[PDB]
Amino acid sequence: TLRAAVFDLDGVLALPAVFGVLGRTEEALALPRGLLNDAFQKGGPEGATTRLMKGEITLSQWIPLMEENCRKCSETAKVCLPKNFSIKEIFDKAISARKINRPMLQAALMLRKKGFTTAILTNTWLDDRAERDGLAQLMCELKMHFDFLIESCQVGMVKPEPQIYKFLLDTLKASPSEVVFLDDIGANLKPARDLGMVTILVQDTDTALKELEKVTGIQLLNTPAPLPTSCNPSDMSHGYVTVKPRVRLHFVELGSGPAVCLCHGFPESWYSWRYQIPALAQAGYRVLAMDMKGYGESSAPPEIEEYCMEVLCKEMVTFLDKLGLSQAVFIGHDWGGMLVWYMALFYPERVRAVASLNTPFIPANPNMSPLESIKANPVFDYQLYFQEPGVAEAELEQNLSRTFKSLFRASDESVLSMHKVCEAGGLFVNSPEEPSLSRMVTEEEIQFYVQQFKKSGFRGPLNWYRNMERNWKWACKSLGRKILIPALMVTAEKDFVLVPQMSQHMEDWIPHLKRGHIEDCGHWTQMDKPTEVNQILIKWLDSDAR
Amino acid sequence: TLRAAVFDLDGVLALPAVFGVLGRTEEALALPRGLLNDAFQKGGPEGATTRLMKGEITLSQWIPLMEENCRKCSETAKVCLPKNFSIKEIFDKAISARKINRPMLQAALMLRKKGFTTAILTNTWLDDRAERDGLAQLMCELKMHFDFLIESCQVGMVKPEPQIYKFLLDTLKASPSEVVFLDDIGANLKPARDLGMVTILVQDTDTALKELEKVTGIQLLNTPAPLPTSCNPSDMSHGYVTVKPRVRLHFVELGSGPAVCLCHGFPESWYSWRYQIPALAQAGYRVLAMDMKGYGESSAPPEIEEYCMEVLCKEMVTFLDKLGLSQAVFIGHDWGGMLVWYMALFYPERVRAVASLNTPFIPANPNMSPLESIKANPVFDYQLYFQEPGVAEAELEQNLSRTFKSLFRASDESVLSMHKVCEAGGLFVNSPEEPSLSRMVTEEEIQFYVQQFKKSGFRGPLNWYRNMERNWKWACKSLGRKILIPALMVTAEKDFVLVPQMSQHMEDWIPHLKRGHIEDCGHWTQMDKPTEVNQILIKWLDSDAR
Ligand SMILES: Cc1ccc2c(c1)SCC(=O)N2
Ligand SMILES: Cc1ccc2c(c1)SCC(=O)N2
Repeated sequence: TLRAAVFDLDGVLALPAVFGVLGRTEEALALPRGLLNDAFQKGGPEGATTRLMKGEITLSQWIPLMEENCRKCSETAKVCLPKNFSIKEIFDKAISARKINRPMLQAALMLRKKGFTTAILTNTWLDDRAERDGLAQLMCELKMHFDFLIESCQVGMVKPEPQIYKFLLDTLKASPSEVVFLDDIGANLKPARDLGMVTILVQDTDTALKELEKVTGIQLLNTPAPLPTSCNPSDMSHGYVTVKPRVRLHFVELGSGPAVCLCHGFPESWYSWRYQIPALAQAGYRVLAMDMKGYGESSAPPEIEEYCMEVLCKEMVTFLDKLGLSQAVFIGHDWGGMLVWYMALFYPERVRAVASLNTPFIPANPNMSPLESIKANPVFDYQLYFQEPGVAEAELEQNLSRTFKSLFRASDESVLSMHKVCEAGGLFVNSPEEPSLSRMVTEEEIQFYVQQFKKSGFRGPLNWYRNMERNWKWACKSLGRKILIPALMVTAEKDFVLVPQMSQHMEDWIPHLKRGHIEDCGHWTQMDKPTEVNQILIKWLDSDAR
Repeated sequence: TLRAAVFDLDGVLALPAVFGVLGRTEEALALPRGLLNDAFQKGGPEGATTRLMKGEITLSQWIPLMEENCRKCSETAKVCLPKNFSIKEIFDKAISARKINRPMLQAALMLRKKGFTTAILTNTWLDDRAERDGLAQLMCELKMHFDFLIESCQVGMVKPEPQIYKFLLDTLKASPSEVVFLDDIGANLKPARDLGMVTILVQDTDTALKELEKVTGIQLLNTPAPLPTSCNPSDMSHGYVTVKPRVRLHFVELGSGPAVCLCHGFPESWYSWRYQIPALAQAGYRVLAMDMKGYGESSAPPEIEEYCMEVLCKEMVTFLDKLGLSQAVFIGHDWGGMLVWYMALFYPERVRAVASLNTPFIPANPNMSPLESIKANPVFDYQLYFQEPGVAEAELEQNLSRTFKSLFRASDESVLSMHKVCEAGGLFVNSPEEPSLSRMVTEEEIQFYVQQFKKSGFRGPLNWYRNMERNWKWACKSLGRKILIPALMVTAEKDFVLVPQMSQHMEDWIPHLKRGHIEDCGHWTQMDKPTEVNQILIKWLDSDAR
């Protein structure tokens, strides 16, 4: 019975194969068929290419050796190589054109999700070319999805030498009959078969995956669309910045490029952005996913006034100062979305661009008390229930697992009616003791939130709602301003509190506002519709924040 | 007696003043004298500029109001504004041309170093222009050097209104006679004087500083060249990455731009790069200053083999993987310098560029044992003393303050002769019990190293020297390679162990090697000659790593 799957890189996990560009070049330049492929393999196990593949020499040292082999091959074939013939140019173009074979990667992801140990076994080189970063990026993206990456140039062994196969088996800690081995080179497949491994000769991906699903008994072809890559908290880089004597802010950091600061809502975590963090980093951004003040590993002082927007915004500016960032793009959801609009209004020089999920920008009404304003909308009743210190803390902290399971539900699963909460005497008074698990979350993800909230509970988080008057007075100072930096508003069709229509007048304050809209999406945008959030945010970042 | 100094931004800490470009524009366009300056101040306290300076409106909203004022002023003066007249272009150019007034900043730094509370008090605006990042960067650099930054647009008060002066005094927690106030606008200086503050009208910097040093009694002009900005550990962003189950790596992070990974030597810390971190970040780089394995907040497993180059390099690759970085420029010193050459040889695709301070690249000799090789050079005797587990730990851990004070000394201060250490029976056997403090370090900096080493001591650090055979076998695999990625070798004239001549054959292995050389510099390069290290590294990064 199979428990391990091994994939080659060239022509398997990455296409078009770098091999076959030698063939493609021969055709375009009308060179004798196989001339370049022959110069490539010249000298066989003692040749320059084997030395390269074993890590004896680097790719830049190999280039002139390949050029000498091409000359010797053309001389024997009694032909001439063109005037501007360059091995470097040919290989630069082939490497740059080779991209991840997405359905092969998805199949490897599914097998690993089912308990398989997965590995990449590849004949590759030490890349010291000026354009090596492209291949470094491809390898980084691919490797994270596998248990092991075995590279010929690092192990000093090459396929089809029998030793690399014994080395593979030793690293997998598996007997050969327990292994599926996928390769596009028949000669490299032979020693694995000889050892008793299941082998698949990959020509076209679909046929290879049909063979792969038949032998494993796992559906790999025609599957439902997978969710984006999530985060394993223990595999993240965790950052900590003291913004003032008693306040430290924690964040998770991934990627390179323009800084993108993600600001969660209530009662959430940096982890609410788990589906966005890998996607935004892969899109070419340096992601900083915060634990907002009062949450997770960030400090949670008890005083109400520590959570007014003016103080929270000043602390986020200090956070940027201490990290040495002149700007960040700020993306927020729920309370985080309110904070990001205030960052845009009060600190535009520090905000590269601003985006909000669900939370609209509604200017303060200077002729009405914020308390009156909340009372005017029945769906805001939960905010009145949150006012009295201790009442909501008691209900939310009583049973953490029940709190998160009752809250984190898709539009067609909810049991919480945020209107008439005060009258009912609680958020969960008509909710079960043991809620069913929403299709949006796993038991493990719920337990992560439970563990995070065991540190500080709900006082700090609820305090975000307890500064209405203070926030109103501060917001009134901005009533003559417009938001003129790049801005995105993302509405969720089925958020029954932060309804899309509440955003209808935003263009009066943000004339250049761009929009996104997610159908069949509830309040928990990031986890409800992660694929669609990622598509909207990446498209907007690439056009407006780059 | 004075205890606080307050500086204006425009025309004081930053030059040329944005004011006076209105005058400069009038002259270049042959407009009536003062036309632009009049449109700028139109309506006085009720005018558009005061509204801008109080934060009522943003700079982008103010631009067309200034354009309307210019039209009204030209109409009254019976003149016409040119065809391509643009307030936006004029202000973009003026803001971009304004740079920090370095001697004014140095004077503020010296006063603060002497116990003064320093502040910037400025009439400024909320900048939402597409090019706002330039001013955001300038403000970030300046603000870090002061106790307070008071901006008119954030406080809703403007100079010369008497309220902003009372607000200044309240924030300084000082009586007016205790305050020096420097401004380039005489009208803005008047309320401070009226309150009893010492005031200086800044026209040219030299005269202003003569006035400033006369009134404070502190030398500010003609001073010795200051050291670069250092790091306060508690003000840094601290990052933590688990690279394998029992190993976490700690780093300090500052700046945006290409990742630059700094790798310290023995027995050091991320803090040994304290003078480089702010300078490299200000130069446009994202600095990652490591605590190498075995040090500070990084894990220190006891096993010797956890510290061989192959494992240390694999862990640094995993560190990059977990942070989502396809590459970093690697800069190392002493053992860190040896590691960075090995990163360049084994993982060129992950190394953007490589630089070493003091440590030369010497290929492994496959015909001589590494033990024999160390024995051949008398200055390497300390490495033999470090071999026996427990001997050097006992001597180095006996008195931490004595260890760091004996080690960290300039070339003209040393008491340690690294030849005949085994014979003498120790590194400090002819060193005092209470060494004098080197001119390179403060007591506080020594105590930081003492506190860091209290966690794990010297086992992990000494283990870096205990893998000679393992490192030799691994290095022999790279004997057919050349380092062909961008590389810099920095020699220190007076390092008597890592002598400059030991680097003489490096071009045979690194043909495109660039060099730097520091005269009158001992082993502790970064702290011995920080200004010169910063100049060499920034020049090289900007030409070879950008
Ligand atoms: C805290 C919170 C705020 C708004 C919400 C929810 C929860 S779920 C129900 C919903 O649609 N909106
Ligand atoms: C650990 C260490 C290595 C080399 C050194 C020193 C210290 S100080 C004396 C010197 O010049 N070289």
